[PDB]
Amino acid sequence: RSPFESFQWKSDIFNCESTDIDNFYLLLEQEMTRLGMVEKNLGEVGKYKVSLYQSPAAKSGLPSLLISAGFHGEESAGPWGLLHFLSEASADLFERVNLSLLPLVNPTGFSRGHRFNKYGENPNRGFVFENGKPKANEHTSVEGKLLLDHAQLLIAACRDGILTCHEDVLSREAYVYSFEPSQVPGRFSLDLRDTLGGYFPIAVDGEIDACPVKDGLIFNHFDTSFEACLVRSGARVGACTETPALQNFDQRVLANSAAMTHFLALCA
Ligand SMILES: [Zn+2]
Repeated sequence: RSPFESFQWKSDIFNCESTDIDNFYLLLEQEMTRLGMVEKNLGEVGKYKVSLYQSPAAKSGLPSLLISAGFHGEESAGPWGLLHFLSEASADLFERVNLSLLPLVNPTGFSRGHRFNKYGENPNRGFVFENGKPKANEHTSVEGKLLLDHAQLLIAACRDGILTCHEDVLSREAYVYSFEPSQVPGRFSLDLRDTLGGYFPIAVDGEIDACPVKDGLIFNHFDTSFEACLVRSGARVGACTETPALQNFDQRVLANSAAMTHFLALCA
């Protein structure tokens, strides 16, 4: 499917269109302000800021975990899923974890309902790991460059876990890419897979790219994506969940919220 094809859904959970970025930010601000989270602006893309939000007064006894969403503008259940999750959270959460968020990496694609940003770039690629260091290549987008410029901040934010919430518009079946320092998947991988399995049928088999999925899982597959790069940079575990964008939008929002919840429980 074309990376400029526009996808839009109605959510009765939020009573709005999935591309309603103005409403998205209004609720995001309210939830961030209620939680006491600190904004760290990384830069701008087409008039929108791309910001990292962080829980205040991080403690070294707690794990530092990063949840990111909205690298691809048509995968809007990720960002709205994050809003859902936050609406159900209290500042008490920050006693269990040092949470950092990238709630919407690709705002220009998100307001248009399409995968690429409005400049025809793919914000989720071009993160190469060379000479023991994260680096850009010719595919790194404006957003990726902003993320790479803050590589040290982001590695620190996700040393104990990186979850990125994606969606697959070509799929009716859920699946998850995971990274664990093991030849075989463990509870981390299997629990996320099962959480999605509670909302959707699972990608029992096939291949996404040259990558085989078995029982909803793609394990330790390294590419030039933000997640793989951060895991190579030192993120102890990583997961990129894929909810199926051919299913009901609010189910995806709830699935994305459940996965974030489970991710935090598994890593805390
Ligand atoms: Zn994606």
